[PDB]
Amino acid sequence: KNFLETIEDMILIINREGRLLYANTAVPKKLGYTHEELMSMHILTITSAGKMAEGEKILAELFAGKKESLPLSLEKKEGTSIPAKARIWQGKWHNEPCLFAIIKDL
Amino acid sequence: KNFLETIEDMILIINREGRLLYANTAVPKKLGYTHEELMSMHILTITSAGKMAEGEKILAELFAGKKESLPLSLEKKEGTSIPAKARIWQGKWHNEPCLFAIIKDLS
Repeated sequence: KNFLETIEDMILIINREGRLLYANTAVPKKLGYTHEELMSMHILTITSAGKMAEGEKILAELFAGKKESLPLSLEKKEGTSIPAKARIWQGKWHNEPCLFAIIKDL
Repeated sequence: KNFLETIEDMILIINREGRLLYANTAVPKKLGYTHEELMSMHILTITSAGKMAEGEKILAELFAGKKESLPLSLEKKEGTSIPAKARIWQGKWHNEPCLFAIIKDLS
């Protein structure tokens, strides 16, 4: 519960459409964005801001199983990207398929 | 959370003493042990059955921050072991330092 809130690494619950169903204290902190904002943004905006189609294909793959991990570049509200690595797990949110991701800032 | 329960990989939350604060259906299911049983057991009983001392040291390092992942041999109630890979994160349950682990069955 208020648990994940205690992990230093960034954590996100993402739905099949790329929407953030959850994020913890760390994502806003490291990205400059706000919990209010993040909860309304699309994951592709933070990651494939330039390559929407590219990112969508990958997201689709993360939902299949093809990959469990991948490197990322997180553009902050500031504009500058921070390199990172994402570890993802499949789970369910409200009985609908979602991705559980624990991301490490490199 | 009720969420974690929905991940096929084994997730445990274990304290400084090696006790199992939390575990998901995945653990009982894959290890052949029960949640009741599981809550009383010590992590080393599952990871280091014949080597408590070397197992007690690794656990020591894990909290120190030494490693972020290590391979494992999970011993099933059956008595048999399964190769696993565990990724760990340092969290805190309510108040005290503990380890958050997501374990992949490497079968």
